[PDB]
Amino acid sequence: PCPPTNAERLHEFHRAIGAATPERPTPPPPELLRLRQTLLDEESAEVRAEIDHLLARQAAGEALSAGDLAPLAHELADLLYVTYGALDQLGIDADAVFAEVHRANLSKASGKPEGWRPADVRGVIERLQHA
Amino acid sequence: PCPPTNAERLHEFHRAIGAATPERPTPPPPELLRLRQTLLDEESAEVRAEIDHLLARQAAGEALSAGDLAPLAHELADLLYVTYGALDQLGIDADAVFAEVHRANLSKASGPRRADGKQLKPEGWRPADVRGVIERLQHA
Ligand SMILES: O=c1ccn([C@H]2C[C@H](O)[C@@H](COP(=O)(O)NP(=O)(O)OP(=O)(O)O)O2)c(=O)[nH]1
Ligand SMILES: [Mg+2]
Ligand SMILES: [Mg+2]
Ligand SMILES: [Mg+2]
Repeated sequence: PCPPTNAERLHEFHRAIGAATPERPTPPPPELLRLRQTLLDEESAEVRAEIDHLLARQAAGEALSAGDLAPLAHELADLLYVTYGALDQLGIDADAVFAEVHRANLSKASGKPEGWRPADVRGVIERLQHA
Repeated sequence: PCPPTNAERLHEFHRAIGAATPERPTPPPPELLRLRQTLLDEESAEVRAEIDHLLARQAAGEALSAGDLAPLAHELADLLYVTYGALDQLGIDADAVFAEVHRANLSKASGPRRADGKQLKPEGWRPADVRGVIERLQHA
């Protein structure tokens, strides 16, 4: 009926490979955070490589097609994957946090407007521990 | 009637700031590539800073509560925001690309693990075909 969100996809992935994936916000052991840092560094370095390749081809006068974006699109999705993966392994619903960051950002795009409240992610962590 | 995805939220944001973005994959100018990279680096460094700080408190012997995770969760959401931001400015359906990367990643389940926990690829694993997703999106 409705496809899963990318965050729920990460929960399915971690369940399938036997990786920790708690239901509610859970303080992690150091080994988890180190790995999440390592995955983030690997995939952001691959994103950077594809942007450089595209910049170099443009500098040599190449006319990029839509097909030429496939490697960059692949790596930006890998970055999403490891970014969602960090939140999932922390037991933190990424959609709930994103929805609050988006509400703040979108709200700030009016006028910094009157009564603008920044993102309250701590309050999101609280509401997530009671559901 | 399916609720909005986070990729669809970025299209709403870019529209609301009048920088509205293409609906189909669209090669970008160089300045747009360099701008997205800057935003990636800035939020990546903010995420790296929060990870280092939680690791430093744990190393120091301090016990994290769930509420201690909010600065890191916040920066991880920011990094999603500018990563989805880049795909939207390229006219590329992030959800369509992600679904194909996800399919490829589920097939890794029988493979070994690296010492640090990273899932590695089983024998005969086949990569995602994101070129196929771009071609699909481009000819919609
Ligand atoms: O433990 C893992 C392993 C992989 N992944 C996902 C993230 C990303 O979608 C992809 C990255 O895994 P690899 O680094 O093994 N493959 P990649 O496509 O990045 O090729 P390479 O790293 O060799 O350039 O698999 C996880 O989420 N957790
Ligand atoms: Mg990799
Ligand atoms: Mg990659
Ligand atoms: Mg930030």
